[PDB]
Order: sequence, then C-alpha cells, then structure tokens
Amino acid sequence: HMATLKVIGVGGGGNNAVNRMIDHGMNNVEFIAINTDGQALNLSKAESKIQIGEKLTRGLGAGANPEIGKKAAEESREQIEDAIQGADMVFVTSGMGGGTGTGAAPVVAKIAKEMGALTVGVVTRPFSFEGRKRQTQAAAGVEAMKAAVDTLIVIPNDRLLDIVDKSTPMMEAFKEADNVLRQGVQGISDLIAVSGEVNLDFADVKTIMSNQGSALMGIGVSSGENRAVEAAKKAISSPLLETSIVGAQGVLMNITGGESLSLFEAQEAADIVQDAADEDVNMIFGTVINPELQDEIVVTVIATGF
Ligand SMILES: Nc1nc2c(ncn2[C@@H]2O[C@H](COP(=O)(O)OP(=O)(O)O)[C@@H](O)[C@H]2O)c(=O)[nH]1
Ligand SMILES: NC(=O)c1c(F)ccc(OCc2nc3cc(C(F)(F)F)cnc3s2)c1F
Ligand SMILES: [Ca+2]
Repeated sequence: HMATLKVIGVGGGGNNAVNRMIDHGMNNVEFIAINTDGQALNLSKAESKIQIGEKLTRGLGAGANPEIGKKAAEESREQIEDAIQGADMVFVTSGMGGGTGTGAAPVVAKIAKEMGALTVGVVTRPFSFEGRKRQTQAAAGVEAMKAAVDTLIVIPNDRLLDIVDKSTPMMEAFKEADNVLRQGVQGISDLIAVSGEVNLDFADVKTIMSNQGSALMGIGVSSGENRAVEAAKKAISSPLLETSIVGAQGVLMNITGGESLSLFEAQEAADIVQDAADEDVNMIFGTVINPELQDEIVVTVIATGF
C-alpha cells in the first residue's frame, strides 16, 4: 500500500500555504488549489486548479461572504469530486473568517470524507485586529469544518504574535504557521516511505485520526544530554495550536534516532507524552533507527480524542 496524499488549499490563505509548500519542495503529494478568485488562482503554483463559482462571482472572490463560498463550491461540486479522485488522505487547508475558505472548505472536506479519504483540516482563525465579524464568521467556519472532517487542527493567528519580535516580517511569521501543515504532510510521507523498527503505517494513522475532532500535531528535535525528554516536550508544546495535549485519548508517537537510541530514553519520551494525556489513552508507539544519524533524535506526536 502506498497512500495517495492530496493537499487542498481553499481560498486565499489556504492557497498561500499551498504555494509556499510547493516552493519548499514536496514530492509524492498532489496539490490542489481551489478559489473563487480567478486572478489569484491563475498565479497559483499547483498543477490542479479549480475555479469555483464562476457563475455566481463572475471570477471574483467571495467578498468575505461565506454564503458565496459555500454556494460556489456547490456550483462546482463535480469538478471538486474529479480533483479528489483516488485520494487516501486529504489535507484541507484554509483561513477561516473570509468568504471562500469559510464557506467552501467544509464542502470540500465533506466531498473528500465521502470518497473515503482520511480528511484532515488545517485552518487558521483570524487575528483579533481583524475584528468581531471576522472572528464570528471564522467560528462558524470552524464548527462547519469540525462536522465535515475526520480531524481538525486550528491555528489561531493571534498565536503568531507570541513568536515574533517587533521587527519580524509578516511573511516570516506566516511561514511559521505554514510549517504546521508542512510538517504534518512530510510526517505522513515519511511514515509511508520508511520501515520502522517498530513500524507504523497508514492504518495506524487512520485509527488515531478517523472520526475524531480536534487534534494536536507536533515535532521536536534535539541532541546531546536529555535529548529524549527535550524532543518530547517540544513535540507536545504546540504554541501555535488551539488544542493542547491535556486529556488526549489517542496518540500516535514516533521516535526516530540513530543506532544510539536507547530503551531508557524511549521510555522517558513516552512517559512525558503519557503523563500529559488521558488515563485511557490508546497510544500507538513507533520507532525508526536511521544509521545515518549520529546524536539527533526526532519525536513526532499526533494527539486526538478530547
Ligand atoms: N497565517 C495566515 N493567515 C492568513 C493568510 N491569508 C489570509 N489569512 C487569514 O485567512 C483569513 C481569510 O482570508 P482569505 O483566505 O484571504 O479569504 P477567502 O479567500 O475569502 O477565503 C484572513 O481573515 C486571515 O486571518 C496567510 O497567508 N497566512
Ligand atoms: N515508525 C514508523 O514506521 C515511522 C516511520 F518509519 C517514519 C515516520 C514516522 O512518523 C511520522 C508521522 N507523521 C504524522 C503526521 C500526521 C498528521 F497529523 F496527519 F499530519 C499523522 N501521523 C503521523 S505519523 C513513523 F512513525
Ligand atoms: Ca512506516
């Protein structure tokens, strides 16, 4: 089995994330760009582009109206279905609070889910500086997304204000939010491609992520003394995510290390994650030994079921 992965941007912010991922370089992933705005869509780097709602919008965006995004996606339902064909896992990425993403992303997600793809949403909430109506529209979008997806990751854009100094470029801050999605997608690609010593596969991902609600996903990288604890703590920290590790009922955890990876340090790392999560956690633990590594380890945590 070699899972077919698709990443679907919906609306401006979603397609921004897709464009920046295509620039970064991602092999064996199909990118799909969905927008009402034909001008923006023409500039996308994606090899699959779906202009939605042209009869409704005349090729403009949705003008921040979620109803127009929803109706646009419904107008173009067949074209969305065609683009998703074959997917085993779909990431739907979108900025909540505008028109196209808020309205169309839940329609796209439901199409993917009903095609049998594991459907993961990765969405932003607006900055508080964008105001109340934007935040209220976004909240309705988040709720609609939750209904439509298997698992949802929410990045409040206000969390970016916690990781910048007064001079950090806005584009550099956006790249931090992009990395949540990128690391998730790359993590799945790695799981599918690499044989673990304690091997995890796509069925494990489905067990942890299918028909859940909110999710945390995170990676931590460290070396030297206390590397296992440090990497595990970093993985669960998730400063940009709305969802925390506390109370998680399902966890997929992997440790990748060199030949030096010790049993003791695997336990230390796993204990950090366990102590943070529910009493009845269903933890699926994996390990990869990569002999090309020296002293670095990478801990990956996906947590669901709250
Ligand atoms: N982090 C991040 N947030 C974005 C970006 N673009 C837009 N946003 C957010 O996404 C929300 C919706 O904007 P947009 O996606 O352009 O609207 P739509 O095209 O009508 O779906 C905005 O209110 C912002 O909070 C981006 O590139 N990065
Ligand atoms: N132990 C393994 O088989 C193994 C591997 F070989 C390579 C990489 C591994 O872990 C990476 C993962 N990344 C994600 C990302 C996601 C998510 F949330 F969809 F982005 C879900 N599950 C995983 S598992 C492994 F668990
Ligand atoms: Ca594997």
